[PDB]
Amino acid sequence: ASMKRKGVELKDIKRCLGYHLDVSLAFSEISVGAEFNKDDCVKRGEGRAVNITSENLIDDVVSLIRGGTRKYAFELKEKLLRGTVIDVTDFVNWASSINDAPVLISQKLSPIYNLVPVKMKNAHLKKQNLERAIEDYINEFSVRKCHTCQNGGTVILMDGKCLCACPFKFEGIACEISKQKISEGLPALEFP
Amino acid sequence: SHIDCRMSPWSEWSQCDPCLRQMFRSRSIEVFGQFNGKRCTDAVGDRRQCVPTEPCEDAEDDCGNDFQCSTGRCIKMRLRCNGDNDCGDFSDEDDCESEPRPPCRDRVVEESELARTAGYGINILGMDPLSTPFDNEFYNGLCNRDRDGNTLTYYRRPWNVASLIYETKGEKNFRTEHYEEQIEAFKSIIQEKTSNFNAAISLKFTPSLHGKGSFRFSYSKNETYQLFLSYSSKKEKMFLHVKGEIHLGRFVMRNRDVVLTTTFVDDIKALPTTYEKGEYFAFLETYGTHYSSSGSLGGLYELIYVLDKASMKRKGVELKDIKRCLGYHLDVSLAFSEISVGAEFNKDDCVKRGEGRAVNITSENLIDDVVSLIRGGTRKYAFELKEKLLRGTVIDVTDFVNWASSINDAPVLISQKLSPIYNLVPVKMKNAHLKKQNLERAIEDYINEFSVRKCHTCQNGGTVILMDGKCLCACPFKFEGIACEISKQKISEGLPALEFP
Ligand SMILES: *[C@@H]1O[C@H](CO)[C@@H](O[C@@H]2O[C@H](CO)[C@@H](O)[C@H](O)[C@H]2NC(C)=O)[C@H](O)[C@H]1NC(C)=O
Ligand SMILES: *[C@@H]1O[C@H](CO)[C@@H](O[C@@H]2O[C@H](CO)[C@@H](O)[C@H](O)[C@H]2NC(C)=O)[C@H](O)[C@H]1NC(C)=O
Ligand SMILES: *[C@@H]1O[C@H](CO)[C@@H](O)[C@H](O)[C@H]1NC(C)=O
Ligand SMILES: *[C@@H]1O[C@H](CO)[C@@H](O)[C@H](O)[C@H]1NC(C)=O
Repeated sequence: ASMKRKGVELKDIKRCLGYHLDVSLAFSEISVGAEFNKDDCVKRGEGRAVNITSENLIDDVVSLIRGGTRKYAFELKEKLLRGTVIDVTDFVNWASSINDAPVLISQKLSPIYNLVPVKMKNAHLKKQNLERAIEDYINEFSVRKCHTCQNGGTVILMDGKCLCACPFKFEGIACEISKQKISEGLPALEFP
Repeated sequence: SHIDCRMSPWSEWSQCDPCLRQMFRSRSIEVFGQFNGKRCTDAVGDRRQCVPTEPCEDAEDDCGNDFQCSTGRCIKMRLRCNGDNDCGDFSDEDDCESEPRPPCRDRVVEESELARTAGYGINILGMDPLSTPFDNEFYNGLCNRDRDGNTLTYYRRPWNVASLIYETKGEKNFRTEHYEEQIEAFKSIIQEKTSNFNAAISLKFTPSLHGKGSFRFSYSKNETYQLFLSYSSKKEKMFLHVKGEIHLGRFVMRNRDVVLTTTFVDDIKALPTTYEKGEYFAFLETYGTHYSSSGSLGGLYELIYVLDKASMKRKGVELKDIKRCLGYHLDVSLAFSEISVGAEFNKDDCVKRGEGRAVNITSENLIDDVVSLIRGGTRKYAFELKEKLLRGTVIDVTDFVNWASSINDAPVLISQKLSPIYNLVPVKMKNAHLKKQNLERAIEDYINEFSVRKCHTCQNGGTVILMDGKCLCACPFKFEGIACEISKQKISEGLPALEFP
């Protein structure tokens, strides 16, 4: 983001006045003269300039990886992040490493109370009891019951701490302070 | 301010405990001291020997069920000579008349340096978690397989630990931003004035008689004024924070039906029941305030640094010039028949004025703050990552694998689910219930007794901390140190006075 604003003002005024008075009177042997001249000029000047530039930049990078042995996994991570040169053997090493140690990708889900063994002591009543328990668990505490953050900050819940992820252009906790304050300008005369 | 510690409110002597043989002279903490004055770490509590007067008939029987151990615990159903280590190395295996029947035939390696030590006593007002307040080696019956992990190896899960996962979760974030501010102002003012005057009059008379006279007068004046003013200021700010964690494993301690260690059991057995805050405050610092219901082995690292820029420029120029001049001419000539009279008077006077003023003042301010931290793994591979991360700009591929292996060798807590201690006390004990509510009141009085809430507030919004009595306040970046009194930003001083010598 960038912003540029320019304003220039110039003012000049000149005003002048001119006056001439001449009177001459003549007797037979009498002579009278008079000469009055007036001159006055006035000049005015004013100048104004405004030059204000503003620029804003925002960058966010995130990345993650998982699976395989610790040696071959992070060897791919170091060369992937701003490496720009991917190898042919490192991917085969990563494949062998993840063959040695895989991890979950996609998971189809199923409730636990359907897994309880049948024809047990009190299987059925315990089944519906654990169903009510899991319902009360999933509807008891979550982001739904916590408080909403500011500026549309996505609220998370990490073991009691009900923090909210604030957007990029905004500052941290509680999303209160903006972090973008319109530049302040004071054209006042310096005191000392 | 040399703030002293008003920290001696004394209480009355309570009744002597006959079984414990201790007295309860009580006390309380009131004032810490926010400034560099007298530090006061005086602990609350006092003990005294007392002659017991009650017969102390209350005692803990040996569970009336089965073979008593050498420390106070009991076999439930199968804690006999079956390779089940509960009390000591050979304490439970003291005498074995039957054959040493192994509990499990498969080869399962013991939990080496892993979450086996799952007990943690983190202090919400203190620091990093504590050690295990309970025994975590005891197991009840048939081995529960833990067929998971990086390599092909089988670990054991104790009966006290309800669950343990080997999920190698890992995430990290990045962020950055930019702020920009600029202002400029130009001003120019000019004035011009000119004044001129004329005055000429002549008089002559001739009707011998003759007369002649002439007056002349002039005037000159101009005053030019000039003004110039300029203003400029620029500001820039950059703030960003990043963090990453390498999760190793997660465990969830079983809440109830929990076995305890001999030392903690002995401490709970030798424990008062008349609300002895003095001994309870010691027990709290000894075994933490509340234990961990679930932890997260691994390690995290994060680096932050901050940038701030400020600039100011002010310019003012003034020029003043004035010229004024005067002119006068007088000439009179008189003529007789043979008589001649003359007169000539001339006057000239000019005046000039000059003045100049200039103002040129530049100011610039910069603020930078950088912080970073790391933990976990062996000391060799951990700080080898730290040196190359800090301003290295070239991350290796092998160093991260070395860090992964190092943190696999030695992990550390990342996320910790919390649980109060008074829920961990064993049930059906001597005075378990009353001791339970007593320790609950004790932990409540601990968490509400001394904290930043009771200390004094700092200045300029300085975040106040408490590090073992010293109630210091973290002052902002643009401000100076302790007590946040001196600003550290003083408006530049300017003196245009004439030099004395
Ligand atoms: C406002 O004034 C600044 C003065 O820095 C202008 O930036 C350029 O500055 C250089 C050197 O100072 C001059 O040689 C250029 O002529 C200036 N550019 C222009 C277009 O005059 C800036 O461009 C001006 N305008 C704004 C909106 O900031
Ligand atoms: C005030 O005066 C200083 C004088 O240093 C100005 O800085 C520049 O200085 C160099 C060498 O001294 C001159 O050649 C430049 O002409 C000066 N700049 C300008 C714009 O005249 C400074 O810029 C002046 N103004 C302020 C606000 O400090
Ligand atoms: C006198 O008159 C002339 C001509 O009008 C003018 O230019 C001048 O300013 C006047 N004043 C003087 C010479 O002081
Ligand atoms: C005003 O007088 C000053 C003094 O020398 C001169 O430099 C300037 O040119 C004069 N201005 C006008 C408009 O006559």
